[PDB]
Order: sequence, then structure tokens, then C-alpha cells
Amino acid sequence: MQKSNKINDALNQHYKLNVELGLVYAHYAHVADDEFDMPYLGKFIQHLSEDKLGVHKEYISDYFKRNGMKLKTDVSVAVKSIPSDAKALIQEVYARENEVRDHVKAIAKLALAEDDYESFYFIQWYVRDGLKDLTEVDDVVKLFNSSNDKLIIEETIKEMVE
Amino acid sequence: MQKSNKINDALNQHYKLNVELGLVYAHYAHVADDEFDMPYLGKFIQHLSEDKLGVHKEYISDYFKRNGMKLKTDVSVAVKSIPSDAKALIQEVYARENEVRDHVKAIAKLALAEDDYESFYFIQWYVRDGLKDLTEVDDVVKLFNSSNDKLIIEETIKEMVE
Amino acid sequence: MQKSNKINDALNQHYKLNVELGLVYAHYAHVADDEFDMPYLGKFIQHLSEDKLGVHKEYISDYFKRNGMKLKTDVSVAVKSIPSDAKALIQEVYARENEVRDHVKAIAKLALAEDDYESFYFIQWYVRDGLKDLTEVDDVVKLFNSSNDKLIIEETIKEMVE
Amino acid sequence: MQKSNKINDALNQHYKLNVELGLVYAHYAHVADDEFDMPYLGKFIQHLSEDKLGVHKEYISDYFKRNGMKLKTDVSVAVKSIPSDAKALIQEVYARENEVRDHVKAIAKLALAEDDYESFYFIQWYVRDGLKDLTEVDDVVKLFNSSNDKLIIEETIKEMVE
Amino acid sequence: MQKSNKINDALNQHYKLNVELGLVYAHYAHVADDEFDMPYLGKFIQHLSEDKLGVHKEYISDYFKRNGMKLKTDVSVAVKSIPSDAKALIQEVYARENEVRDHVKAIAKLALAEDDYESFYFIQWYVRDGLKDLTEVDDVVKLFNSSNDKLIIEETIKEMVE
Amino acid sequence: MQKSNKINDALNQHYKLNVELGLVYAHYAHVADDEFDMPYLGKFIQHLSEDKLGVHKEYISDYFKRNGMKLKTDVSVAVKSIPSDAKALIQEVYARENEVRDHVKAIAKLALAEDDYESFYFIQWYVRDGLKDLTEVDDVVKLFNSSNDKLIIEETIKEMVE
Ligand SMILES: [Fe+3]
Ligand SMILES: [Fe+3]
Ligand SMILES: [Fe+3]
Ligand SMILES: [Fe+3]
Ligand SMILES: [Fe+3]
Ligand SMILES: [Fe+3]
Ligand SMILES: [Fe+3]
Ligand SMILES: [Fe+3]
Ligand SMILES: [Fe+3]
Ligand SMILES: [Fe+3]
Ligand SMILES: [Fe+3]
Ligand SMILES: [Fe+3]
Ligand SMILES: [Fe+3]
Ligand SMILES: [Fe+3]
Ligand SMILES: [Fe+3]
Ligand SMILES: [Fe+3]
Ligand SMILES: [Fe+3]
Ligand SMILES: [Fe+3]
Ligand SMILES: [Fe+3]
Ligand SMILES: [Fe+3]
Ligand SMILES: [Fe+3]
Ligand SMILES: [Fe+3]
Ligand SMILES: [Fe+3]
Ligand SMILES: [Fe+3]
Ligand SMILES: [Fe+3]
Ligand SMILES: [Fe+3]
Ligand SMILES: [Fe+3]
Ligand SMILES: [Fe+3]
Ligand SMILES: [Fe+3]
Ligand SMILES: [Fe+3]
Ligand SMILES: [Fe+3]
Ligand SMILES: [Fe+3]
Ligand SMILES: [Fe+3]
Ligand SMILES: [Fe+3]
Ligand SMILES: [Fe+3]
Ligand SMILES: [Fe+3]
Ligand SMILES: [Fe+3]
Ligand SMILES: [Fe+3]
Ligand SMILES: [Fe+3]
Ligand SMILES: [Fe+3]
Ligand SMILES: [Fe+3]
Ligand SMILES: [Fe+3]
Ligand SMILES: [Fe+3]
Ligand SMILES: [Fe+3]
Ligand SMILES: [Fe+3]
Ligand SMILES: [Fe+3]
Ligand SMILES: [Fe+3]
Ligand SMILES: [Fe+3]
Ligand SMILES: [Fe+3]
Ligand SMILES: [Fe+3]
Ligand SMILES: [Fe+3]
Repeated sequence: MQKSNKINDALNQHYKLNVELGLVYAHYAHVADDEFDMPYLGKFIQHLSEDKLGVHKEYISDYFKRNGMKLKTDVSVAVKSIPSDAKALIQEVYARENEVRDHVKAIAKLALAEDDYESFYFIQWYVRDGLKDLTEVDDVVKLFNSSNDKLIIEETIKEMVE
Repeated sequence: MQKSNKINDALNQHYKLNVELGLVYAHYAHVADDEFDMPYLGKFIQHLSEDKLGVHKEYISDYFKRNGMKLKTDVSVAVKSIPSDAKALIQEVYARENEVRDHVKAIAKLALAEDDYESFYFIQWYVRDGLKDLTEVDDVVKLFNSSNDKLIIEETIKEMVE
Repeated sequence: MQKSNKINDALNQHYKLNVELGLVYAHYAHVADDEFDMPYLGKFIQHLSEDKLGVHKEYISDYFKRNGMKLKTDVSVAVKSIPSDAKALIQEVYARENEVRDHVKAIAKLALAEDDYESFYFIQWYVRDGLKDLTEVDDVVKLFNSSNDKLIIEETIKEMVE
Repeated sequence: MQKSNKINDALNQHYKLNVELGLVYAHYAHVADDEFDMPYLGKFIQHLSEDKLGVHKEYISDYFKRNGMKLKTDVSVAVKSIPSDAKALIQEVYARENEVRDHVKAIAKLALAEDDYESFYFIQWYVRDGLKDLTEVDDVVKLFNSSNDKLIIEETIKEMVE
Repeated sequence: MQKSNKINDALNQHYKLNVELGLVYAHYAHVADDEFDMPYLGKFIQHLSEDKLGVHKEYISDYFKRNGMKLKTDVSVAVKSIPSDAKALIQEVYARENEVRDHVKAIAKLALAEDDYESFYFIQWYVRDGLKDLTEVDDVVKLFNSSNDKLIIEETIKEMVE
Repeated sequence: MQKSNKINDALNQHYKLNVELGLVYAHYAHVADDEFDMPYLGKFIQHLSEDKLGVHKEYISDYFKRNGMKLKTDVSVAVKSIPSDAKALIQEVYARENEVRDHVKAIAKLALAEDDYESFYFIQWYVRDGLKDLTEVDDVVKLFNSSNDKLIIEETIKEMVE
């Protein structure tokens, strides 16, 4: 029993990702209410933000405390352009959640390659939240192709959030 | 009724500060438990982190949604050195909370100078949380000069957090 | 301790304003249900009317009873033209609530200039209700640009009122 | 089935009256507490004010919404002289409530003359509130001829309001 | 962030004032029951005494603990003459509560002049208690001009205290 | 049945003492938290302060109201030096509570000498509170000789106060 430097770096990068995405989603939530007049779209994405800045980063920090791995905090993120409309906004959220699934798959593959079975298990939670969080977002992108009425979409989002 | 660009920038900078401090405190919380074997010191500072990354940044974003001001997300923070022991760790937290009070005082002074009375009011919450958050931290720094026993200090912190 | 005649006049004018607006909103509420077939738009604006004719005017009268200021009742208001459709109706409500914020800012500025700190405090409630009432109205004007279906808008207004 | 222009005007005038009286009573309530040191006399007259500015004007507006009549809002009222003492103050309230009964009797007489039976019924509520509101006021004017002690009168008013 | 010696002295003087007034009101409460046979007048003024010797002085001491200011305890007060009757007794209470409002206004003016925004906020509580406490007293002085019967006045005071 | 001037003076002096001590303890409570970082020591001494400024002075004032004795309010107290550390602080409290017992014994001795049996009884409460209050303080001074750890002492004080 030891501590894989390779897994430590991949998990430090995943920590980095969840902080930076969460800050982007926090901004996107502001825009969804403010500029696009879709307050419940904003609540959906703000909950995504609090999830990414919350248990997604805390589980890695907690995991490090126990296996002997070192936490690194290096965060750089700037929101320099915003998508043009609400549909693109949530389409962009979806693209980044698809990238999460990819990164999560790389960590499982590497944990097995390092015979780090504690780290393969730890990541099983992330293997699923990736699909769960992606479906939630997908359920929302669906709405924008089923209605042209923002208040219809908003009402349907409200019950997803409630 | 309008929108002071000067106040917008000062509040965007305060948003920036509360995100960046919160990420630093999140790291400092990890270290307080992991390296210094003080789990409740870590819980105190993690609650500080969640407060700074939470209502401190959300109130500014919510305030902007109503007065017409623009949110900017530009975050750069790297935790490159850690203090040597728990006392210095919480001493460093204190220094940064003292800097918050200074920044908050500049925004009140400027709001009056701009006759932005909605913004002077908004900041009244921050004028006080600055003193309240500073006292909480001060109560903890006190302990390290009243006992040389980490488990005594930890037990006293626990009831502050409970 | 005394009684600023200047503040007394500005507060008597604000009393005047809240009575006259409330009578206009009472009419606009009637029209929103009667002519535009939007009963919940009418309930939103009738609640605005009862608020302006209620605690907005009573707090000034109560404040005068305590600091020694004289109440004046001079009310002249006639609703001679109505906006063309519901969107313009609530757009017009918004314009007048923006003018409230302006007037409220003048009273805070003057209270400080007169070192009337009891009157600066009294007005802090109005500094915020101005923004709160303006956001409520803004949330409604939003709907008319997000849907072309009056019954969709009405249903969304209903839950704001409920 | 139609819409009597004559009844519409008489009911628009009654709307006008109840708004203007209510604004006068709102002032008289202020004076009864402030200048005459009779806070419960003020509460009695403030409740009269809220009643006149409330269901008295709302029932006409609601009635118009259903029979097809047009609401007019033309309000002019200025409180330029105040009675000399509390007795005269409530004596003056009484005189105006006696004038309400007269106006209400004219509308019933006219509704029958126009065979407007929906409007004769609507006014039956007002035929009685006129007598009820007049008795409440009369019960108060009674007190001022039964005691010369303002605090005795105030205590008796309090239980009428409670 | 620092500590204004000028504000410290003005707040130490306000501490001094609230202790000394409270001791005077404690005596005046004794006299109101003992000599003037008005036990509930005494309870009104004794509650004023406990308020001045209580949260009025404790909030300053608590405020000092947090901003770094020094408490001074220098108290000199002697009750060498008593007013002639109950009316004058409560008239004298009123005069001193009017002087509190004046002193409180000086501290707000000075806090702004020193850009001490934490101290301007702290004093906002006192800006209002000054008016609230003055109205309570004013409500009592009112009674002595509305009745010549001490037991009527006493009964009315009792429900204010209850 | 009469009124002993000698007892009146001794009880007026005891009133004086309990006011002045209470103001000193109020200061000492501030110092115990602020300078010595012992918040619960401060709560112990603040409760002592509220007791001395409360029922200790009120029972004398109430006793005077019934036997015909005259209350005098002559208070002079200045806290010009503070003890060096917490141990001395509570040691000083103890010394003054020992002086209370002495003064209380003089009043009992004098009441018997004057055959003032109502006053001998009144003082029986004080004969015991003197010993009770002295033991509470003694229990605290004990702690400072049983531990050298301020946070241990503080924790033990907390349960005495709770
Ligand atoms: Fe990654
Ligand atoms: Fe979730
Ligand atoms: Fe990056
Ligand atoms: Fe293998
Ligand atoms: Fe998730
Ligand atoms: Fe629907
Ligand atoms: Fe539902
Ligand atoms: Fe539904
Ligand atoms: Fe439903
Ligand atoms: Fe800042
Ligand atoms: Fe907190
Ligand atoms: Fe930076
Ligand atoms: Fe200015
Ligand atoms: Fe905070
Ligand atoms: Fe506990
Ligand atoms: Fe414990
Ligand atoms: Fe416990
Ligand atoms: Fe105005
Ligand atoms: Fe409202
Ligand atoms: Fe006008
Ligand atoms: Fe000035
Ligand atoms: Fe409002
Ligand atoms: Fe519902
Ligand atoms: Fe619904
Ligand atoms: Fe529903
Ligand atoms: Fe009429
Ligand atoms: Fe009624
Ligand atoms: Fe008229
Ligand atoms: Fe006929
Ligand atoms: Fe009525
Ligand atoms: Fe009675
Ligand atoms: Fe009763
Ligand atoms: Fe009764
Ligand atoms: Fe009763
Ligand atoms: Fe003062
Ligand atoms: Fe009070
Ligand atoms: Fe003095
Ligand atoms: Fe300045
Ligand atoms: Fe008070
Ligand atoms: Fe009662
Ligand atoms: Fe009663
Ligand atoms: Fe009663
Ligand atoms: Fe003594
Ligand atoms: Fe006790
Ligand atoms: Fe002395
Ligand atoms: Fe003897
Ligand atoms: Fe005691
Ligand atoms: Fe312990
Ligand atoms: Fe316990
Ligand atoms: Fe315990
Ligand atoms: Fe315990």
C-alpha cells in the first residue's frame, strides 16, 4: 500500500475541473435569469454549480486525507464569451458534462492499470454521476426542441427543480 | 436611476475576492485536518470557505440582476505555500478577513460618494459580516495562546462549530 | 433635535406620490382584468395598489407622529388615458416604479445633507422596497417578451401572486 | 340587458366619494392621535378610512367588470382645515357619513326608476353599511357627551375597536 | 482597518450617559411609586432604567471587544433634587431622552466623517431606540394632559407596561 | 413603629456599594473576555454584575417604600487600574465579596441594637447571599490553582454558568 503519483495528478486535475466548471456554471446561471429571462433555467444550472463546487471537489479532498495524497489548488478560469441564447447555453453545459464523462473514464482505466483498487472504487461514484448529471442536462436540452415558448419551457423546468 | 460603473467594478472585485479566498480556505481546511491533525479547525475553516463561495458571492450576483449591473468572472488563485503550523494557519485566515473589512469600507465610502443609496444599503450586510466573521476567527486564534495542547483546542473549537 | 422643514416637504410629497400612484394602479388593475382579459395581471397590480395606499403612506404618517412633522393631504389624480395593451400597461407600471427609486434616492441624499439621521434610517426601508417592487414588476414585464400567449402569461403570474 | 349611463355616473361618483372620504379620514386619524392625544380615536377613524378606500370602492369596480360599465378615476381632495378638538373631529365624521346615506338613497331610487334590478340589489349592501357605519360613529360621538375625561373615552373606544 | 480614538471617546461617553441616566431613572421609579402613589408610572420608568443599564451599555462594551476599542468606566451621578409631581417627573424623563437623540446624532455624523462604517452601522440601532424610547415616554406624558385623575392615568399606564 | 435613621444610612450605603461594585464587575467582565481571552470568566462576572445592580439594589429600594425610609442616590466609581491577569482579577472579586459579608454583618448587629426586627429580617437574605456569592467566586479562584491551562479553566467555568 502506497500512493500512485499518476492517480494523484489525475484526481488533482479533476478537482481543478470541478472548481472551474462550477464557477462557469455560476456565471451561466446568472445569465440564464438576467439576460435570457429564464429564472428556473438559472436555478437548474446554479444547482449544477453548487454540486460541482461541493461534493465533487470535497470527495477528492476527503479521499486524499485518507490514502496519503497531496491536494493542489491551481485555479484559472475566465468567462470571456457567453452563448447567444438559452438553447445554446444549455447545449454548452451539455458539452462540458460530456467531457466530464471522458475524464472520469480515463481515471478508472488508469486505476486498474496501476492496480489501485481503492482508487477504482472511489471513482465508481463519478462514473455514474457523470451519466446522471448528463441526463438531467439532456432532459433540459430536450425541452428547447419540443417548444418554442420560453414560459412553457420554464414551467417544465420548474417541476424538474422542485 | 442608473448604474455606477465604479460600484460595478468594486463589487465585481469583491465577487472575485470571495471566490478566491473561499478556494484558499477550502485548501487550508484540508491541511488543518490532514497535516496538522486538527479536524475541527478544518471544519471551522471549511464553513468559512462555504460561506465565502456561497452567500457572499450570490448576493452580489443577485444584486446585479436587479440594478442592471454586469457580472464578470475572472478567477486566478494558486495555493503555493502553506503556513508552518495551525496557529499560523488561523493567523493567516485572520489577516485576510481583516483585509475584507478594509475592502468593504471602500465600497461604502464610494457608494455615498456616488449617491448610490441602494448600493450603500446592500453593502451594510457586508459591513457587519466582516466584523462577525473576524470575531469568529479571532475567537479561534485566542485558543492557541491560551493552551499548548492541540486536543484541548480542538475540543473547544468543536463546541464553537456545534 | 428638531424637525427639518425640507425633509417634511419631501416626505409629504412622497406621501402624495404613493396615494396617487395607488389610485392609478387601482384603475390599471380594473382594466387588466376587464378590457385585457388578464385577471391575474389585475391581481398583481391591485396588490401593488394596496401596498402603495397602505404601508407606504402609513409609515410616513407614523414617522411624522414621532418626530414632530406635519402631515399634508393634497391629492389630485385623474386617469385620462389607458395604455393600449397589457404589455404597455405593465411597462407603464415599471416606469413609475423607476421614478419612485429616483425620488427615494433624493430623500436619502437630503437627509444626510441635513444630518437628519433618524430620517436617513427611516428611508432605508424605502431604498429597498423600491428595488424589490421594481423587480416584481420586472419579473412580470419579462413574461410578455417570453410568450405570445396571454393564458401562458396569466398562469405564470398566478404562481407569483399565490 | 344593457348598461344605464345614469347609474354608471352615479356609481362613478360614489366611487369618487369613497376614495376622497377615505383620504380625509386617513388624515383625521393622524390628527386624532398626534394633536388630540387620542390614539384609539385614531384607530377607529383609520379603520373607517381603510373600509372606505377598500371594499367600498372595490365592490363598484367589481360590479362594473360584470355589467359592462366603465370605471372613471377623477380624484381631487385637499385637507385645508382641521376641526378644533376631538369632539368636533368625530362630529364632522358623522356629518359626512350622514351624507353617504343620502347619496346611497339616490342610487336606489334611480335604479328602480331605470328598472335596473341588478343595480338595485348591488346597492342594498350600501343601504345598510350606511346605517351600520353611521351607528358606529354615533356610538363614539355619544362618549364625548357622557364624559369630560379623554382617557375614559379612549378606554371605551378601545373595546369598540378590539 | 484601525480604531478611531474620536469614536471611542464618543462611545465611552455614551456608555457613561446610559449608566448615569439608568441610575437616575432607578431613583425616579422609586419616587413615582413611593411619594406620588403611582406604582405603574414607577414600573414604566424602572423598565427604562433596566434598559439603559442593560443592552444600551452592553452593546457598546460588546462592540469594543470586536473592533479593538478600550472601555472606560468613569461614573459620577447624584440625585440631589426630585421634581415636584408626577407630571414633571415624566416631563423630566422626556427631556433627557431628547438629549439622548441629540448625542446619538452626533455619533452618526462623526462616524461618517471618520469613514468608520462599522461604527455608523452600530449606531443605527441607537438612532431608532432614541425615537422609540422617546415615543413611549411621550405616550405617557400625553396622559397627564388628558386626565386629572391619577388612577385613570395609572390604569392606562398599566396596559402600556403589560 | 418608626424608622431608624441609622439603619436608613447603613442601607443607603449598602445600596451605594451594590451599584458601584456592579459597575466595576461590568468592567471586569469586559476585561476578562477582551484582554485575558476568557469569555466564560467574563460571563461569570457579568452575572455577578447584573445581580449586584439588580435584586441587591432593588430589595433595598422596595424595603424603603414600605417602612418609610428615604432612598439616596450618590454614586461615584472609576475603574482606574485593572489587575494583571485572570487569577488576580477573580482574586480581586473575592476580596470585595468578603468586604460585602463584613458590611452585611454590621447591619444585622445594628438592627438588633436598634430593636429594628423588620430590618434584621430583611437583612437575613443578605447574610446568606454573602456567603453564597462568596462560595461561587471561591469555586472559580480554586480553578486557577488546580490548572495552568486557561482553556481547561474556561471549560470548567462554562458548566458552572450553564
Ligand atoms: Fe479531469
Ligand atoms: Fe444533482
Ligand atoms: Fe483552465
Ligand atoms: Fe494489471
Ligand atoms: Fe453531480
Ligand atoms: Fe401550463
Ligand atoms: Fe407541482
Ligand atoms: Fe403543474
Ligand atoms: Fe403542479
Ligand atoms: Fe474587494
Ligand atoms: Fe457564519
Ligand atoms: Fe488574484
Ligand atoms: Fe454627496
Ligand atoms: Fe460571512
Ligand atoms: Fe456539547
Ligand atoms: Fe463539553
Ligand atoms: Fe458538552
Ligand atoms: Fe417623492
Ligand atoms: Fe409586496
Ligand atoms: Fe399630481
Ligand atoms: Fe455633513
Ligand atoms: Fe412596496
Ligand atoms: Fe401551484
Ligand atoms: Fe403549476
Ligand atoms: Fe402547481
Ligand atoms: Fe355619491
Ligand atoms: Fe366596519
Ligand atoms: Fe371633490
Ligand atoms: Fe317603473
Ligand atoms: Fe362601511
Ligand atoms: Fe376604567
Ligand atoms: Fe377587554
Ligand atoms: Fe375593560
Ligand atoms: Fe377588559
Ligand atoms: Fe453621549
Ligand atoms: Fe423598551
Ligand atoms: Fe456626570
Ligand atoms: Fe468623507
Ligand atoms: Fe431603549
Ligand atoms: Fe388588559
Ligand atoms: Fe382594561
Ligand atoms: Fe383589560
Ligand atoms: Fe455597606
Ligand atoms: Fe447568583
Ligand atoms: Fe466610592
Ligand atoms: Fe436590646
Ligand atoms: Fe448575590
Ligand atoms: Fe475536557
Ligand atoms: Fe454540559
Ligand atoms: Fe463536559
Ligand atoms: Fe457536558
